[PDB]
Amino acid sequence: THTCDYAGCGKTYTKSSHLKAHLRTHTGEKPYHCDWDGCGWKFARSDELTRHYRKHTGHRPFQCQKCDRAFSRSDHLALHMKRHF
DNA sequence: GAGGTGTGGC
DNA sequence: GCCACACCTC
Ligand SMILES: [Zn+2]
Ligand SMILES: [Zn+2]
Ligand SMILES: [Zn+2]
Repeated sequence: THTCDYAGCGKTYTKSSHLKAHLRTHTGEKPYHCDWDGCGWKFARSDELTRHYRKHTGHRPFQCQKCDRAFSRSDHLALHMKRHF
């Protein structure tokens, strides 16, 4: 399958796209750049940039349907939702 | 909550 | 490659 060949790392992935992303941990490549005025943050993964942009926007797409609380990530909500039952 | 990351449908 | 789920660790 898709093995990392950097300095005997050996980590293996199921898709080449996963391997490509993992290789950035060795190269320091960060292709996803925040465009927020004044911010120069960059990230190795698109979804990391999405998390960063929500720091700028305060956007909380995941509203709990049993109380007022909202969250930036679905896993945060899923954990909270357990406390309603 | 936040960061890091393995994953898979499309 | 995009995107978001899901899990671990702090
Ligand atoms: Zn590697
Ligand atoms: Zn930014
Ligand atoms: Zn709630």
